[PDB]
Amino acid sequence: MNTLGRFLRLTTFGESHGDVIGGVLDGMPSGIKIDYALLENEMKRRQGGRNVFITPRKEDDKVEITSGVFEDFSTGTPIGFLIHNQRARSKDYDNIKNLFRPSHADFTYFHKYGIRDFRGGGRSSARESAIRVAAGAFAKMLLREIGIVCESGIIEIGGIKAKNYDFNHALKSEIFALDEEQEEAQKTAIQNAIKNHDSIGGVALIRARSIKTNQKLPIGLGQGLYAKLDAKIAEAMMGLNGVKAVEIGKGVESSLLKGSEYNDLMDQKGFLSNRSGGVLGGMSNGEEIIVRVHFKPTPSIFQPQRTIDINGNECECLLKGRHDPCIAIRGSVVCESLLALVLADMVLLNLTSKIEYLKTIYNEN
Amino acid sequence: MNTLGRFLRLTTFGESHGDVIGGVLDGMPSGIKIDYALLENEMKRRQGGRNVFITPRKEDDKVEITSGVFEDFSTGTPIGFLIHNQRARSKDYDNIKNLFRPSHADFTYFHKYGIRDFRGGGRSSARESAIRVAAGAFAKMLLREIGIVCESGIIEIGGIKAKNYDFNHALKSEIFALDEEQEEAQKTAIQNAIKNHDSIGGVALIRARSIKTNQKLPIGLGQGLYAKLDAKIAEAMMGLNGVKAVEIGKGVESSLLKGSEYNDLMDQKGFLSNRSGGVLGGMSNGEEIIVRVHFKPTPSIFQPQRTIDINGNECECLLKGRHDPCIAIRGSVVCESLLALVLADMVLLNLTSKIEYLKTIYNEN
Amino acid sequence: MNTLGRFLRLTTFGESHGDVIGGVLDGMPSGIKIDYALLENEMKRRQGGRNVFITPRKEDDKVEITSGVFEDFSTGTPIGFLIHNQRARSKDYDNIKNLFRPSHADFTYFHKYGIRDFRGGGRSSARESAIRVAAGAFAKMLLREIGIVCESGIIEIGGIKAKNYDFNHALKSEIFALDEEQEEAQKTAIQNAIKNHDSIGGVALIRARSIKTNQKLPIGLGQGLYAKLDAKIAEAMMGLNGVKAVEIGKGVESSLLKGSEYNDLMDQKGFLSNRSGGVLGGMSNGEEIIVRVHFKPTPSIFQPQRTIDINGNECECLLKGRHDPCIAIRGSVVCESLLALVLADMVLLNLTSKIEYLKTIYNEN
Amino acid sequence: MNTLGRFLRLTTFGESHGDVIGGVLDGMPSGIKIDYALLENEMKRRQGGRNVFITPRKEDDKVEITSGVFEDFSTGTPIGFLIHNQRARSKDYDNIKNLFRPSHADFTYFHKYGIRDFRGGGRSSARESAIRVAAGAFAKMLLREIGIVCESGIIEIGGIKAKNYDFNHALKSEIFALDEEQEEAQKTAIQNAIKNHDSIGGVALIRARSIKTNQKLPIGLGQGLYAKLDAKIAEAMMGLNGVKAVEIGKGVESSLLKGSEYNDLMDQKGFLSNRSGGVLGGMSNGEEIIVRVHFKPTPSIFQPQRTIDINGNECECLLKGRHDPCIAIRGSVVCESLLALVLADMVLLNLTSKIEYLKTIYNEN
Ligand SMILES: Cc1cc2nc3c(=O)[nH]c(=O)nc-3n(C[C@H](O)[C@H](O)[C@H](O)COP(=O)(O)O)c2cc1C
Ligand SMILES: Cc1cc2nc3c(=O)[nH]c(=O)nc-3n(C[C@H](O)[C@H](O)[C@H](O)COP(=O)(O)O)c2cc1C
Ligand SMILES: Cc1cc2nc3c(=O)[nH]c(=O)nc-3n(C[C@H](O)[C@H](O)[C@H](O)COP(=O)(O)O)c2cc1C
Ligand SMILES: Cc1cc2nc3c(=O)[nH]c(=O)nc-3n(C[C@H](O)[C@H](O)[C@H](O)COP(=O)(O)O)c2cc1C
Repeated sequence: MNTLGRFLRLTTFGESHGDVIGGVLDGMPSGIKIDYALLENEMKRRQGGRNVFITPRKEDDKVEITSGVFEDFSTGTPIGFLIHNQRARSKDYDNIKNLFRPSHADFTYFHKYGIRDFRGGGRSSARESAIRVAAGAFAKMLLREIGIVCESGIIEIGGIKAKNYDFNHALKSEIFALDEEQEEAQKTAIQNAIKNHDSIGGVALIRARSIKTNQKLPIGLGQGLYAKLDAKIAEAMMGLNGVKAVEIGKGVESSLLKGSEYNDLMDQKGFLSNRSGGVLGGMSNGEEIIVRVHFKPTPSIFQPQRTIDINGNECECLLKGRHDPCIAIRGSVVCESLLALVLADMVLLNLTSKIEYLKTIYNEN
Repeated sequence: MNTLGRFLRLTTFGESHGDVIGGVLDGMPSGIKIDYALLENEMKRRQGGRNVFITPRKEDDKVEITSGVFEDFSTGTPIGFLIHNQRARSKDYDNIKNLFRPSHADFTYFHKYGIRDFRGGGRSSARESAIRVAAGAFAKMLLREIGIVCESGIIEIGGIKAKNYDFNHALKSEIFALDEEQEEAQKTAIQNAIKNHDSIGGVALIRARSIKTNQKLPIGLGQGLYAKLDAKIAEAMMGLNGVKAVEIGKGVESSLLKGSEYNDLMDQKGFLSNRSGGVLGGMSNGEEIIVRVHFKPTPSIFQPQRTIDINGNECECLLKGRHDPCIAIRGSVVCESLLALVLADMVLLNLTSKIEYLKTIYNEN
Repeated sequence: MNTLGRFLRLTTFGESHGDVIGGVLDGMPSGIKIDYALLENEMKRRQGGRNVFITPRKEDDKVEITSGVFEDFSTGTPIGFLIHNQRARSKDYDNIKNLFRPSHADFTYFHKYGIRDFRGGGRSSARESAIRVAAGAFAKMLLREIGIVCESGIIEIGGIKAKNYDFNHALKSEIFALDEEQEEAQKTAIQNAIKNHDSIGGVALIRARSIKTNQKLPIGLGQGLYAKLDAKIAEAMMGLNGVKAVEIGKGVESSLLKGSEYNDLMDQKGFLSNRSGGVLGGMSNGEEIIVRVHFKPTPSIFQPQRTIDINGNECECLLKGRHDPCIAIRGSVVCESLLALVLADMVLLNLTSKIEYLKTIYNEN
Repeated sequence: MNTLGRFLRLTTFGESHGDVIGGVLDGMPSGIKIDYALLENEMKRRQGGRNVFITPRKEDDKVEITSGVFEDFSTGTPIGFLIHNQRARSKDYDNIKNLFRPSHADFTYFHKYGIRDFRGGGRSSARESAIRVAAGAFAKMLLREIGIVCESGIIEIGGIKAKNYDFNHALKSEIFALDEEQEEAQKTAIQNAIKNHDSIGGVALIRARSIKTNQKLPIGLGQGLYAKLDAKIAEAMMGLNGVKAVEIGKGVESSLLKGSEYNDLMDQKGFLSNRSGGVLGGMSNGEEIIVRVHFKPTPSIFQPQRTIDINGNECECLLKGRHDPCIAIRGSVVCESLLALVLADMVLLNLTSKIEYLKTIYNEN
């Protein structure tokens, strides 16, 4: 299944080893101003966005919109887009690429499809993230039209947890750290990983909120029993390579509380304590949507790992070269994009809820 | 969305306060013997978790299969079923019917649809769970045809964690406890909650394994990038009311490991470890599928509560009659049913993976 | 696939030979008053309502709504319903339940699923049509809210065609004849069929229009390239048992015209002609939607027919008893219901087309 | 909706005015040899059958496969492809491009999305058709693996009907004529159209048949009640620009016949006739699948037509230059491609029909 979403549907060209990757976003309402600045910046953030960098022009990826846009506005038809990349021949980063690399999908792909494909280029992921982030930017454009914003950051790296949260600080942080007081410790954990040719796990925090201060998000986003808002958020997040757990609000701490301790209350607007994480009974309750995504440490490490080959014979896996020491960092940005895509889809699906909605659109126009 | 699944599709009649709830399971291959005993037992286990400790009643819900079955075998057409329940004459065990109880979707439903609905009967959920378990039994029947089995149990209640897991023991446990050494402490936690008219959270462990002792599950279950096995398991589980987090394999503990520690190595025939939880790259890798589901404490408890009504005014929540002290217990069984439904859907979808599959079915027959 | 529709989704219990058939319609907006009189009348019309009848009460099938309705208004959740058919004794009408009846689904079901299972009792159709007409009544309630009405009638029987169309006259006609001038000839063809223990084909005309005189239907109903309005109308109609052809507007006669003769010109108020049949570019153009559905003659006829049994041996098929001499008559009503369902689905899907629809509903209502 | 299909899913970039169009075919089983010659010839045929042509690798066409293929074999992942066109310097044909061309989608797109975009390049048409024909080539590759072939030809042009059908002859005919004895007269109709700056309609005949030694197609293709084979063929064909009617088998002639005249009898050797057109009860019965598609005359004609502009001001539409005099000709090839896509999808969906299928792939593995 290469499509994400129900009304707002993102479909991808899938995994490939070519110089061009593509995707198409179907379901965008017409009349949405295309924010090229946003699209470009999203693509920049996807690349870790550290301290020093060169003009992305002659550097990396560029998003080419092939359809769905006219004079800088969405037309309402499918928005197709391509992303070109790859330059300069590499080395190897792997000897006989005929074995199953630990924690990689090589093993499952081989058995499900039987074809000995697999090649370099950051393998499975990486490419897809580009498509997801590009698509996420359009979803963000849609959400802004109704005052909704999505943000994220890193709350934990190698077990070093953030105590306070500053999303603005995460933005200009080399590791998107939300706690400047824990940032250095987190960075040191990363440096040690690179030093020992290893990798560490991390936890990303994603949030959705109304742009207006103390203004609540729409109440009721989520569709029926099998398309609940938290269920779809979990689906998108868990579907991200490297993700092994997803929490909503209080999450795993919820199982440790008593009703008297937990149990939220109301008044006339939106709840106070956000233990629900913005989702109650499968639907948005108006509070900020809080999501925690747990990433396992990066699979590829410059160390000798025992494994087997396509024939089944025991062999050694030694992946030379530099590798991402913590995928949670780049993963946080992708999770942010996915939340935008899910939320935008729900905003559109919700338009069908009350007959008054139909009357206002059809009988008053 | 009242349908779960892609090929094996479960559709529900949705929330209903009448005497009958219906559902239909579409996509069952023909020729599967209908295990009435299994279905009956599953429905029995569903109740286990409230007023049914060693000597559980049975004078409840009767399942009527209205189609899709002929001579005790699936015909290949939709299996429609009706579940008849309820009895006696409602007295108390509740309060006003013009208020959205504390931490209830009743609030969200009003904003989404704007209708003064709702009543008693455990608000809902419990009803849909009957549909899920019934459908789950059929899914289990299909899975058995290819040697797959799904099991579950309680690994944690009120922060009291199980150390060793015995699914055999959980079956005959009043609280489905997987660890007999921690069972008494877990029960006491519930006892105190009941005595205090409170409630506590819990964690269910669900797993799938190949029936044949020392056998592997099919490798490659999971579809494309947007219908990965872990993503779909997460979608189903998080969609259960009360669930705030879902873990696969090492789960939330994965973000605290290093690559050298996490990576599952391979020997001669199989992986040396299963931190992946049976899912690698979004596809089953043959090892046991491990899922952890976290339930927050039950909202409605005898203890007086507060929140809001339908007009954002004031009201009382003195809900007479006892209330479920731990939804995780009955929730574990539903999670087991959902895993069966997801896996069975995936088993059907995987038949399309290799051309040799089509040739075998069309040309070698 | 037991579900019809994208958002307004009708799911059926499928084929069965029990005393109860069910279905569920999801996607209905909340706040729609349930017109019970309309529902009852639709069920009455489905029976081909001919000369002389009695109170539909104790006579035949009655629709039981089990969910989705509160205080005579849709709740926005799934509307599940059950229909009860025969009960008091029976008669005969059968033969050798081991052979494939010519022009019946017997052969294909046998090969696709294998399981024999084939008796009498209207085999299929009759039941499913009931589910479609009941569901269609709800769709008609939705359409009425935005001023749209669907109607139908018989324009041909045995090649005897109508010249003028009077839908009011069709409602009171024993054969739903649209042209009273050809009605007697059409009725005679039917009488000859009965006399000769044979059947005859027919053609139904289905139309959708605005209830307010000459006002245009919404323009733009239909979705993207692969869910066009004429495409979905064709899918729904051709899917009806006995249908061999579907035409939109000028239909088959379109291929006989020159561009100058076919092209519908326009003036400020709208189109000057409607050869397009209300659908242009796969979307409603505001004019009346015109559909023609061609039915093959009824399969069951009381005449010896050469066929084979499940063992492959030649045998005689002789279906004793009376049979529907012209399925197009009852079919016309089902087609009317199907058009209502497709259009209502399209009315809901169209809500996401323009950003101003979202802004109006979220930033202002 | 920019996706066609349930499992073998074709998603398109949608309408665009750029020099690049794209699509992705998801669901292809792995291990299918990519027939580049087939793909290339298919792209050739979609442009017509002129006796005088220029060698490929130039002018147009050329499908760039970006993913889903490895060493000329399908990988089982999505097959994304791109099609390029347009260069420098052209003819002309353009004047006041802000009005609604009669019989074109201009009017509905404007009302549905409110954005004017209808530019040149034939508006699109050929654009989408290139995506469908390309995708159809892959579908044909799949189908060939189990002995299924799809063929097509023109049976009527401007009212001139073919009496005999020779598909081999259609392949080499300039207008894909199935009856060489009527071809000259059919060409004359087109000639007269061009001369008069007009256009004419036509009818395409599409057929699917088995090349297997039993000469029979698989029996049982088609899914449940709402995804029947004839329903999906009708959906695909009617969704094609210019199509106003679709017939299966005896089609519109079916309604003029009596049951005794229509019913397809059987004997030891199988069906004695095929008025059903190879689809019975919504499923393939093994006989050849017969489809007739009726096209309205080409919308664009070099003649004065009264219409209005996007603002409502009445004006004259005069489309200068030459135009396709009969879109039915190129349309026939697209119809062939669409039948292949639908059949291939059905071939995959049918794999879940019998439990014996699952057992053979999972237990005998
Ligand atoms: C008496 C009672 C029984 C419940 N039964 C179940 C159950 O069997 N399974 C489950 O997952 N949740 C169950 N719930 C949870 C409700 O479906 C619902 O989640 C809750 O009332 C609202 O809290 P939440 O929407 O924040 O989860 C139950 C709750 C109560 C109060
Ligand atoms: C060098 C390298 C780069 C990676 N890039 C990303 C990335 O950008 N985003 C992401 O979410 N995961 C990324 N991953 C994670 C892998 O896609 C994933 O861990 C692996 O293929 C399968 O993990 P799973 O079995 O848990 O699904 C990367 C892994 C490696 C080794
Ligand atoms: C006695 C009789 C009654 C029928 N009733 C209906 C009906 O009410 N509506 C309908 O659309 N088809 C009706 N049919 C049509 C059959 O369901 C259908 O022809 C058959 O199962 C499959 O043929 P098909 O390939 O044309 O669908 C009826 C057929 C017979 C023989
Ligand atoms: C110059 C011209 C070329 C066309 N080319 C094709 C073609 O190659 N294949 C096709 O199926 N339709 C083709 N069409 C049909 C149009 O896409 C279509 O008839 C019309 O613009 C939209 O109205 P309709 O979709 O309701 O028929 C063509 C039309 C014109 C005017």
